[PDB]
Parts: sequence; C-alpha cells; structure tokens
Amino acid sequence: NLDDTLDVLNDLLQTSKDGEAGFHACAEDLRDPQLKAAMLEQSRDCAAAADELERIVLELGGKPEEAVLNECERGEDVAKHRYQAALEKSLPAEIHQVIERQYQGVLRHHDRVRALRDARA
Repeated sequence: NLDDTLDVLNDLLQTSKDGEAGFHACAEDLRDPQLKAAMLEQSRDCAAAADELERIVLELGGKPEEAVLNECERGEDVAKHRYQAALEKSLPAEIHQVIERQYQGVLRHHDRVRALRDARA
C-alpha cells in the first residue's frame, strides 16, 4: 500500500525534476521570446511541483528550432501521461488532491505552447 503510494510519488518527483532541467534548456535554446517565457514558467512550476512532492515523500518515510519545439513538446506530453497514470491509482484523499492540482498546471502549460505553435502555422 504505502509502498505503491511512495512508488507513485517517486515517479512524479523524477518527472518534475527532469522537466525543471529540460524546460530550462528548451528555454535557453529558443530565439522566440513568447515561447521562451512559456518554457521558463513551466520549468519554474515543475520546480515547485518537485518541492511539494518531496515534503510528502519524506513525511511518509521515503528517500528521494522547430526541432527544438518537437522534443520539448514531447517532454510535456510525457509529463501529462505520467500524471494521468498516477491519477488512475487509488490513493489517500489528501495525496490525490495535490496530484490533481499539479495535473491542472501541467495541462495549462501544454495548452499554452500548443496554442503558440498554432499561431506560427
């Protein structure tokens, strides 16, 4: 039980961290200033996601340019999928709420970059 819970928390933590680094790099590699700012806000929000998912992991006992757009958007979709799978599992009420709320953030950012890619089409 607590094992599977921790197993999920852990997966999402590594996810947040990957995206903190990765979305910052995507941000350094974009000449377009609207798309930089979006990769940077997502970077920052993964960082927050990570801090929140690490408190709860420690609390519970655990130990923790087109081409450029294509890979970064890949990275966002990987985030979304990991959160969807995580929301499938049955988990303490409290923990579900956190992941749900983080999920809303994940979607808003992808919705943004996808919107921005459309305006350049």
